[PDB]
Amino acid sequence: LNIDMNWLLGSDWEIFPATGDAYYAKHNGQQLFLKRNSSPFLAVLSAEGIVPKLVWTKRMENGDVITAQHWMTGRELKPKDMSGRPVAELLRKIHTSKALLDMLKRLGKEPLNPGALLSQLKQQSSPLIQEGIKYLEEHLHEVHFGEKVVCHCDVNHNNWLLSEDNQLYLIDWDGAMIADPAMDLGPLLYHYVEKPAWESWLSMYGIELTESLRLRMAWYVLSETITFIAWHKANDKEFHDAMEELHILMKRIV
Ligand SMILES: Nc1ncnc2c1ncn2[C@@H]1O[C@H](COP(=O)(O)OP(=O)(O)NP(=O)(O)O)[C@@H](O)[C@H]1O
Repeated sequence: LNIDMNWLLGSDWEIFPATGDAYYAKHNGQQLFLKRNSSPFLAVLSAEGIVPKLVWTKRMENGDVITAQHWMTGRELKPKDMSGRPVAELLRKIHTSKALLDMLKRLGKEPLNPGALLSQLKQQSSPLIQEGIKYLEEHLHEVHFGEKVVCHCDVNHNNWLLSEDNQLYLIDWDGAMIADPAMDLGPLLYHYVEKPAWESWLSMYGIELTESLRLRMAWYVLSETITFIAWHKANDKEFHDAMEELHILMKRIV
């Protein structure tokens, strides 16, 4: 059976799908990671060293942007790995990159405000859910922050890559939003770092564990958990497991 993949280059290259439009490509000992219609964001991710660096780009006759990247050799990070200095430093580099911020803006991205976000929580809802949305409305007064930055928004450990060359990368940048840094820092510390270590983690990151941070973080991790159960209402398997994860999260925040 033919594989619908003849937009290409060189017949001496193995090509097969590998998230998104991801195909690998092999010839001699050179592997590439190829993507169809990637965002102009990718150029800045490569220049900043966040993802494996670009190798070439070709604009198709239709106008498809085909990009080749170094194919990284290594492994995903395990949850045990998420407390290392390198994870905190790379996340700090994303959160302070004015060049990444500049691209997202040029691409027409809304600064993401907890106001409009809490409104989007339209869920249909168990009793624990009702008390959850209470906590979010009765703390909106304290979840403000003026300096919005690039956030990746799915900082799950499987999106972190580690190379045999001692390079660390963070990938999958479709949910990139302009938002409060807490929107990433919260889910990361809550899920993978024991709270006696939070202040030392944030010191590697380069941020003091202030009291607006404790509230902002708890707000968005709770907000994240509720918007995830919401999603499984369209499925019915991980919906009954998220609730148990929300139950524990609720206990930690009074
Ligand atoms: N430039 C890249 N962008 C995104 N993901 C990449 C990139 N390069 C590699 N990957 C991912 O990294 C993994 C490939 O690393 P690799 O070490 O070859 O895989 P492995 O399963 O750990 N070992 P192997 O089974 O022998 O191929 C896959 O998850 C790829 O999707």
